[PDB]
Amino acid sequence: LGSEAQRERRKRILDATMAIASKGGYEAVQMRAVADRADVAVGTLYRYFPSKVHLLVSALGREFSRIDAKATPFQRLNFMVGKLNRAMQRNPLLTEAMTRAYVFADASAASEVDQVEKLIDSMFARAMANEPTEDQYHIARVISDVWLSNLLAWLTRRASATDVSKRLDLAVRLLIG
Amino acid sequence: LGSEAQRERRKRILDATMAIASKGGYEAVQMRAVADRADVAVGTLYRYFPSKVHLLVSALGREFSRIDAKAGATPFQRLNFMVGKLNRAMQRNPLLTEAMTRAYVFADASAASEVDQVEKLIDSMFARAMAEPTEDQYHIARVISDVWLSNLLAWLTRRASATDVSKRLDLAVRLLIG
DNA sequence: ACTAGAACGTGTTCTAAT
DNA sequence: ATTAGAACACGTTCTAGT
Repeated sequence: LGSEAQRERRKRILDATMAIASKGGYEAVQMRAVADRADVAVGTLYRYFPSKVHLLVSALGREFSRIDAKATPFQRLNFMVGKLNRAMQRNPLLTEAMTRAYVFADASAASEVDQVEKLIDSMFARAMANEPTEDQYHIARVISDVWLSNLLAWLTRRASATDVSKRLDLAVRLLIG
Repeated sequence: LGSEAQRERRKRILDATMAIASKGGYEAVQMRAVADRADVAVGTLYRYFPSKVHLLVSALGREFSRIDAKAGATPFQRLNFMVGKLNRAMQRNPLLTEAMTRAYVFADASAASEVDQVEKLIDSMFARAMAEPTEDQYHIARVISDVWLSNLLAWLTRRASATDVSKRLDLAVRLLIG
């Protein structure tokens, strides 16, 4: 949990982190900069987040939970996949920071990276049924795998956004056949 | 291409990368150590490979090429065979897998041509396993590659066991073939 | 516990000298 | 084009003070 002061500090830290990530991407999210923008000390920043990976991944978790607050299965899956497709193109640098930290994480951040993962799959399952079944969760997991792979292909400028939408529609079509 | 001594320098660099990564993993393959083991200066190492990511992904491409130089009844059984080879080699040298895989996913646009070079190969290996593969077999192969990378990351992060990865990959295979 | 600043490790670049 | 090494940039840790 934590006190109100600690909650304020944390919020300021993650807000600064997502700001600098937005303007400059992963390499711009520097710990001295994130600490300076949140008006914290660096040792405070590392007290609240043990590594840069933990920081960006926790920001990704907060953002995806916030997005979690607010027809045919291919239609609802196309709606979610298009929402996250346009959301990927919305801020490419922020997506670069959060995604790259998500995949570069080591075992020390496993728990964090797991939560995010388990939540995202959950959304993909909640976007297929208005409670889901077992097979819906499985297809959701495979879909999320293809979305991560194609997201990495786009962020590294080896696949266009049209290519991402095409290959993920190919994945959903391959699963719903 | 380069001179003959330049080719030998590149090979020695990549062999040093493979050895250090095998013995210690991603944090162990350090540029000074790689340069010293390869008997080159760090500036030379950076002339041959512009970044640590380019270095490790290049070793990855070399390895998967040598594997390309070298399987069942159903394409279900052939796909399961290649998946099993990938799992067994994965646990065979987990620190080398951690090094090259984390360099692969952490990679930059600077190394796009490298990351694209490996991916298209691994896809070409999953497709040619099911096969002259169809375009449908190629799309299935690509989805399989994606779930294999996801579960590979989960296993290297100690958030999935080997049996979890095997179960999820076979599950994906059944969801894709039938 | 928060702040300020020093300091250490490692990826990456720069210098001097061939 | 290569080498030995210094120097720089950023993640990370540690010390002293409030």
